[PDB]
Amino acid sequence: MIPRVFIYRLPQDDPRKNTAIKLVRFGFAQLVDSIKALPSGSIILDPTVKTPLTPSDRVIAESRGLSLIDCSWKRAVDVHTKFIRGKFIRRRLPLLIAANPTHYGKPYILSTIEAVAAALYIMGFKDEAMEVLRLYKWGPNFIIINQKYLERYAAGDLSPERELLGVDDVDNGLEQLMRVLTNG
Ligand SMILES: C[Se@@+](CC[C@H](N)C(=O)O)C[C@H]1O[C@@H](n2cnc3c(N)ncnc32)[C@H](O)[C@@H]1O
Repeated sequence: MIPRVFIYRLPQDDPRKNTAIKLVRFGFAQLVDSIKALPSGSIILDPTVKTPLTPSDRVIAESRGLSLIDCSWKRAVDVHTKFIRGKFIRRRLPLLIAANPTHYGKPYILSTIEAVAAALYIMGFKDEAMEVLRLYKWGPNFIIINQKYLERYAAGDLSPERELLGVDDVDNGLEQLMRVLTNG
């Protein structure tokens, strides 16, 4: 049974190409009208923090829910750093490769729907993750190209990250991947 997913969306991009709108349209998640309306004590996905999501976070997702902010990647750092404090259990995703047509093959920077599916998979909701990904023709391939990493991540093993990113200093590497989008 899929955990309850809640999304606050910054209405910036055109919604016909936004993956969060599609999640909501099919009932995998529900939109809320503000960040304050997101459930307190829930897991919130947050690419700006250094603490990776682990399988044991499942217990929180089941009981409080899973929250996300949908915005442009150009605004993502500013939004997450300035508007969510204390209210949530903030977790980045472990390092994964994007499968969407825009950023295919590139690390860490995922679409909202890929992030939701990754979170679900890691927390043991593999069937739900696939149901979500099947909303796009390229969706299931996200698990395929990340299969070896996801298997370790779902088993609580984060050792793939340094080899995949190719740096010991993962923190700096992640900060730079996002800096590229912030400044471009
Ligand atoms: C900035 Se949003 C851009 C949406 C895109 N135009 C689309 O239509 O799907 C992607 C959101 O997905 C989650 N997310 C993505 N990657 C990660 C990550 N690596 N760690 C943690 N969370 C991640 C964050 O909630 C993001 O805010």
